[PDB]
Amino acid sequence: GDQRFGDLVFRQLAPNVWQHTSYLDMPGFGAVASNGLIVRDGGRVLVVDTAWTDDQTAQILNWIKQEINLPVALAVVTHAHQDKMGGMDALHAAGIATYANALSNQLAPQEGMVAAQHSLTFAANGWVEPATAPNFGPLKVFYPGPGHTSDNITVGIDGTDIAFGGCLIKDSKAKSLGNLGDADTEHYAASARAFGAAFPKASMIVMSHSAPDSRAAITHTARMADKLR
Ligand SMILES: Cn1c(=O)cc(CP(=O)(O)O)c2ccc(N3CCCC3)cc21
Ligand SMILES: Cn1c(=O)cc(CP(=O)(O)O)c2ccc(N3CCCC3)cc21
Ligand SMILES: [Zn+2]
Ligand SMILES: [Zn+2]
Repeated sequence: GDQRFGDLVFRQLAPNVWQHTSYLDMPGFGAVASNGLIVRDGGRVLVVDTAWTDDQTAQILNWIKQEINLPVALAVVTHAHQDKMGGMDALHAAGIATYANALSNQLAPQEGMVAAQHSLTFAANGWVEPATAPNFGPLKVFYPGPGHTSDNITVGIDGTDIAFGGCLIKDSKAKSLGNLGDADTEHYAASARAFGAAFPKASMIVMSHSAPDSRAAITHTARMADKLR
């Protein structure tokens, strides 16, 4: 069920949830996938992560207009790297309210990214403070601790068995933890397990750069990360 639209792919995961996929040519790697989510909540649409670029992100909004034809209320981004935040200006151009971890907004300018308009803060138990994430509805946002990056956040969709760990979680067949340049190797394993414990009923774990996987993706990530302590 891959639906093509311009240079992006959309896959329905649940009645009100789609995966968006965009591609960037990376030296030595070919055309690399980056995934995010689109959630319909009543008369509005919510987006998790931008595409790699503004032009790709504008495509996501065009697909939404064509397939759903409801306004995009807000977008949240999972960390300050090009794959998840590279299209922030396309959301601003569209008048969409944007949210990121406060640390993601602090890091974004130096990473050559546009900061979100709103900063998220987190309770002691990792769950987003609702006063910083107003109107999020079925989007449940969780800071699991540092891993792929210090700012990485994760999201579950209430009324579904879907959770998304962004770049924190690797696929169950991965041979690498990937980008360790900005990673917290001492805390990585605990952060991966904290994500699994936050969404214990999630059976469909959306991957950052590959097709959806099982909870084995969380287990495999944490076991690889245990090796770096
Ligand atoms: C090279 N590179 C980069 O320079 C940057 C990314 C983005 P992030 O650090 O994963 O946020 C990247 C993402 C995926 C990726 N591939 C996945 C399968 C093979 C390589 C490469 C990436
Ligand atoms: C190899 N690899 C991979 O196999 C996978 C990733 C993506 P993730 O970090 O696991 O989400 C990846 C990301 C960045 C990267 N490098 C950036 C500079 C050189 C390579 C490599 C990655
Ligand atoms: Zn990243
Ligand atoms: Zn990644």
